[PDB]
Amino acid sequence: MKKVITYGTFDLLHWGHIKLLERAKQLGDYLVVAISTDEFNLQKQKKAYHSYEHRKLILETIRYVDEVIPEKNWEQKKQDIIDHNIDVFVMGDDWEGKFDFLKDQCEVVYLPRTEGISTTKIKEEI
Amino acid sequence: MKKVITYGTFDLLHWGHIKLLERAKQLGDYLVVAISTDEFNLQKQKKAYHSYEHRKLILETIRYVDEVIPEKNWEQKKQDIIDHNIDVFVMGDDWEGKFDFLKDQCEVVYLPRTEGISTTKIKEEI
Ligand SMILES: Nc1ccn([C@@H]2O[C@H](COP(=O)(O)OP(=O)(O)OP(=O)(O)O)[C@@H](O)[C@H]2O)c(=O)n1
Ligand SMILES: Nc1ccn([C@@H]2O[C@H](COP(=O)(O)OP(=O)(O)OP(=O)(O)O)[C@@H](O)[C@H]2O)c(=O)n1
Repeated sequence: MKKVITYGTFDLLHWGHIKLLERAKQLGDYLVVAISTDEFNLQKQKKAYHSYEHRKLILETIRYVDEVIPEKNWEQKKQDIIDHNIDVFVMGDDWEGKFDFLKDQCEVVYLPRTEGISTTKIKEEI
Repeated sequence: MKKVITYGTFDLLHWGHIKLLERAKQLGDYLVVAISTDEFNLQKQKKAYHSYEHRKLILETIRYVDEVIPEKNWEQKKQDIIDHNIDVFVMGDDWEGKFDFLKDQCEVVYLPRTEGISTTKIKEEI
């Protein structure tokens, strides 16, 4: 079984998020999404409209998502790859090159973001 | 096959929408969701943040949803029930009694809304 992992907040779920999940899932057989907890968001001074419990709840109903785990800090990535036996690590290309140190443990793939949509723009346009 | 139908806008998808979809699906084997088109929304003077195409796209990825059709006007309900061979019609209880005339064609069920969450509150709190 080829396991894939990706990290993010997924606060006001939009089509850009969906396209990412779609493409990440097609890189394996099982997709795990690690999402920022509310404590971690506070550390990043990036408050999410929806709580961790609600963001997880909604993510768990998306066809592409197999499992959702909490992202509590910046450092947990290497152990997650080990703990969950991850074969593919996927991130948006705005992180291009940042996680190349994980390549000795799994395949690292940077997918281009979907243009014209993001959670802050939604908030700014409201 | 017991088919279910429900109508709505499903603009900024939240846990209240998810719980409705979950409960509606458990009333049958197949769930069809009719969502307001942007033209109908203009007619209702209730503009959605996300377009019809993006609202449909996101709804189609929810595990509970089997099919998504366009809701173009207020009068289409009886023909939809005929056209899609609907057995169960589900609406929020805030519509309790408004569609009781469809009872000679199928079962009509009003489910209680989820408290503390709605698309306007999200918009108001942003
Ligand atoms: N238009 C977009 C928006 C997000 N993503 C991807 O979604 C994943 C995580 O989602 P998130 O960061 O929560 O969405 P954003 O809209 O980028 O959130 P924000 O605008 O608040 O930074 C990232 O891999 C990001 O590249 C994407 O591919 N295309
Ligand atoms: N907290 C909520 C919000 C919506 N719904 C149900 O979702 C369906 C349609 O969703 P929608 O009306 O688009 O969501 P709202 O949050 O009610 O959007 P708005 O505040 O603009 O009316 C309705 O049958 C409604 O009862 C619900 O059960 N609980």
